[PDB]
Amino acid sequence: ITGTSTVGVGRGVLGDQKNINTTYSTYYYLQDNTRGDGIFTYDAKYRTTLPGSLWADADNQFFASYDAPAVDAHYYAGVTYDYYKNVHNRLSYDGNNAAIRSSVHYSQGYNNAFWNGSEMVYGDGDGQTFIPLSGGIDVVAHELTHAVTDYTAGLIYQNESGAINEAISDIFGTLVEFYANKNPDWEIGEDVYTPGISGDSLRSMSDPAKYGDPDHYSKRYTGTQDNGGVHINSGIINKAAYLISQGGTHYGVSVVGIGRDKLGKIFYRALTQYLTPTSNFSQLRAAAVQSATDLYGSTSQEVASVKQAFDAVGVK
Ligand SMILES: [Ca+2]
Ligand SMILES: [Ca+2]
Ligand SMILES: [Ca+2]
Ligand SMILES: [Ca+2]
Ligand SMILES: [Zn+2]
Repeated sequence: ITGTSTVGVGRGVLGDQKNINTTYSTYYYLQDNTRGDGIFTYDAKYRTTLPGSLWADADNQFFASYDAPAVDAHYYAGVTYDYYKNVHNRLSYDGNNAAIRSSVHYSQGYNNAFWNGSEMVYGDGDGQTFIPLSGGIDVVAHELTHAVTDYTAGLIYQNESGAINEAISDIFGTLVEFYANKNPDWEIGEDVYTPGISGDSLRSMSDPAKYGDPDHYSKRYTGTQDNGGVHINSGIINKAAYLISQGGTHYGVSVVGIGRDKLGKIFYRALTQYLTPTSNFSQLRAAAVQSATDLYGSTSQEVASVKQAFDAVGVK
């Protein structure tokens, strides 16, 4: 919509107060004109017809519980935008400041969130397994990273390339959580998962096996469920990225950690320069090694750590 850029205030899903960039034209809309060609948040109104209506508010105050998921979708989209721009010099998901669009209140009791090829979509959860999914910065950045992958490597969403596509989203979703720096960790979705249970999440990068995911290639899932295990086998790559950043000994193989910033650089470079739609795990290892070599040199600690991390998870 055409109007003036304004600044509203509201509460997110977890009761935290924040400012949001809005646009004024009769109503105050969730339209942030300060980043690229806009960040736009819509109301799906418990339906599945997308995008729904551009979110409109009478007074620029967003404190109703109905407002909360839209507050977070809009705000965390802006944080993720800032991360890619400030850290990777990437403008929006296509690298050309494409508008970022999100719809919240999708369906009824919908325990999931996803990128549909054109926009972000968040359920409200059923209140037991999930609360509104946009309350998790790692969930928002996970899903926006799928848009990044779709415009770069284009990793096919099946089998090994699919598990890479998943891992990449877990990695950058986690690096975005650390960038925003509110209770960061190496688990996925903990802020919005199971409000009755402390300390759990959907997935762990530091210990995939915690939730039944493989942490070594010899444990890969080779069946047909979950598109050949894209959310299951990502554990192998998640563990490798955790090792590259943090270090550790995993099945007897020791890895020297190089930290989050370097992990982010190496994997962003692999994603955007080396990976292709059909890349398998072994080709990921070569891309990450070539990335680390470009960035730090072939004799570097960084290259040696990438090789050790992939050895530790059984990927040659
Ligand atoms: Ca209001
Ligand atoms: Ca956290
Ligand atoms: Ca997390
Ligand atoms: Ca929980
Ligand atoms: Zn995903």
